Order: sequence, then structure tokens, then C-alpha cells
Amino acid sequence: MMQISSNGITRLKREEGERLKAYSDSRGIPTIGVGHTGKVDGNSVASGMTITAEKSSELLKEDLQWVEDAISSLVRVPLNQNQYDAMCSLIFNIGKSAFAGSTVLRQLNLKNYQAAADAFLLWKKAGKDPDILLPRRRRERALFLS
Amino acid sequence: MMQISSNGITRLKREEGERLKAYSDSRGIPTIGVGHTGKVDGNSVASGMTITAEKSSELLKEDLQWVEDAISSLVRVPLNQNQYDAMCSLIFNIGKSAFAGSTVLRQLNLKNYQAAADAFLLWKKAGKDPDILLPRRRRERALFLS
Ligand SMILES: [Cl-]
Ligand SMILES: [Cl-]
Ligand SMILES: [Mg+2]
Ligand SMILES: [Sm+3]
Ligand SMILES: [Sm+3]
Ligand SMILES: [Sm+3]
Repeated sequence: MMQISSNGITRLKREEGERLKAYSDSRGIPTIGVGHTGKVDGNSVASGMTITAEKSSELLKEDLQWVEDAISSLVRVPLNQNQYDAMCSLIFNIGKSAFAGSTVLRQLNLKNYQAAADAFLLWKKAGKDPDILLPRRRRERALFLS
Repeated sequence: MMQISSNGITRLKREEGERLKAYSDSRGIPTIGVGHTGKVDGNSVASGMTITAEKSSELLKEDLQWVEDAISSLVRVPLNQNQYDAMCSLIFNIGKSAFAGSTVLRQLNLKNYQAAADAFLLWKKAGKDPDILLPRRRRERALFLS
């Protein structure tokens, strides 16, 4: 079945940021790679853990299973690989419940692909800045339409 | 099985912050209550949604089930309610994986309850600030020991 591509992983890494040495996120959660909070090689992520870029990518591919599963369960129209990779990036950011209720999903399921692409641009607010995610949304939209 | 107390809910709300009007968090995820990002009454959280404090408590108890499950799974020794409530607050913050690997847990299962309490104070860093969570940890430690 369809899964994120290597291009999709590179682009997502470059939107999210990669950190190959464990750190504490802004809430206090030990994290490594691209948002990996679970174990690595059977150990809890903790200060002192390092990983390779290969490991970071393989951890991300596994952590995306909920995203891929959301696409499979909710999306009822065909997606090309660029569309799929762009959707993975959006959903990994905004989360499953936000995606489930989104205009992106509604439009895609109507086979209104251009309108679905445009509706990425709605997911632009974070905190006190109403458009800080808009550049990322524009890049994802461009990937979708590629 | 054990469950969080009313006092434990009140204290956790104080630590986390409760927001009765939907907002977009620092990452862009629609959120309401005490960190609830899932659906509310069957619908996605979205701008303009407001909930009551009692609904916020209901959603928090739903969102704490993984925390209570983690304590039940991992801790094999007796806990009084204050200890339990403090642990709920720590874990809800640092996550299950971090707790599973922690000195808090290892010490607790050895029945070194004072050493477990003091190990709360290790979970103090977030982002680039080495001690930003220390005041919260001290309050949780005080609850644990009370
Ligand atoms: Cl692993
Ligand atoms: Cl309500
Ligand atoms: Mg799947
Ligand atoms: Sm490999
Ligand atoms: Sm898997
Ligand atoms: Sm500080």
C-alpha cells in the first residue's frame, strides 16, 4: 500500500527539524530525531542518547504509522505520491482530530483536488501569530500540486 | 484500581493551565481545556468553541487514562492518594516513556519513597532553560510527601 516516500521524509524532516542528540522539548518531554518520544533500541530517550540520520528516518517512518492509518481510514479518493507526502506533513503537524474535521479532507473526498490543496493554507495559526505556519503550508501545498 | 482524586485534578489543572476557549497551541494544534486536542462531543476543536470547567474535567479524565494505566502497569508497590496524584501530574507532563525509564519509578518500586520524591526534581529542563519546570516539580514533590 502507499506509504511516505524518501522525498516525503526529507521534506518533513526539513519542516520539523531533526535533532540527533536527545533534548527536552518546550513542554519538558525527552525527544530525539524528528519528534520521537518513544524508546530507541529498547531504552527511554534521555539526555546522552545520540542516533544516526538513518535511525532518525526509520524512527520517523514508524512514528508516521498513525498518520498513514488516518489517511487510509479517512481519505476515500486516489492520491499520487506527492499528494500523499504533503498530506503526511500536514497531518503530522496538526494531528488526526484536526485533520478529520478539516476542509482539506472534505474537499479531497469530493475530488476537489485544487480546493483541497488551497485549504492547506487555512492551517496557519500557532499561538499568538495568526500566520506563522503559512510558509510551511505553502510549501506543502506546492508539493501536493507537484 | 487507583484513580486520580478531586484534589489531584484541581492541582493538575493549576500546573497545566486550563483554557475554556479553543486556541491553537505553539505547534498549531487546536486545543481546549487542559491540553485536550481530540474531539469534543463528536466534533473537532475549532475557533470559537467554548466549554465549561466541568466539561474540561471530563475531558481531562479521558486524557489521563493513559497516565493511570501507566501507573497501574509500571508501579508494583503501595501508593497513597497524594503520591498517586503527584505522579499523575509528573507523568502527564513528561510522558509514559520518560516515566518508565526514570529514577522516580525505579526508586518507588524499591520502596525508597523519599528518594522517589526527590527524583521528581530531576525533571526540570524544557527547551533551552535548564530549570523552568523545577517550581512545578517542587510542588509535586511536596504533594507526594504530604
Ligand atoms: Cl528502535
Ligand atoms: Cl460544555
Ligand atoms: Mg496503515
Ligand atoms: Sm536500517
Ligand atoms: Sm509499524
Ligand atoms: Sm530558568
